[PDB]
Amino acid sequence: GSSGSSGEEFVAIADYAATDETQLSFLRGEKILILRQTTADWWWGERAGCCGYIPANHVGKHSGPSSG
Repeated sequence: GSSGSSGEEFVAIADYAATDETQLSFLRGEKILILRQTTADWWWGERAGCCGYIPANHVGKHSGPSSG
C-alpha cells in the first residue's frame, strides 16, 4: 500500500491554493504531511502520491482531544 516513513502531521489553518506547479493544495483541516521543513518559511510537504512544497503559515496547530 502506502505507508509513511517519518513525517509531521499538520492541519491547514485555512484552505490554500498552490500558485505554482510545485506547491500542494489542501483544505482547512486536511491532514498535511510535513516531510521536511528545510526553511522556517517554506516547508516540504507530501500529498497523496504527490510531492511538493508547502508554505509555513497555512499549516499549524496540533492534534489531540476535542478536535470538533
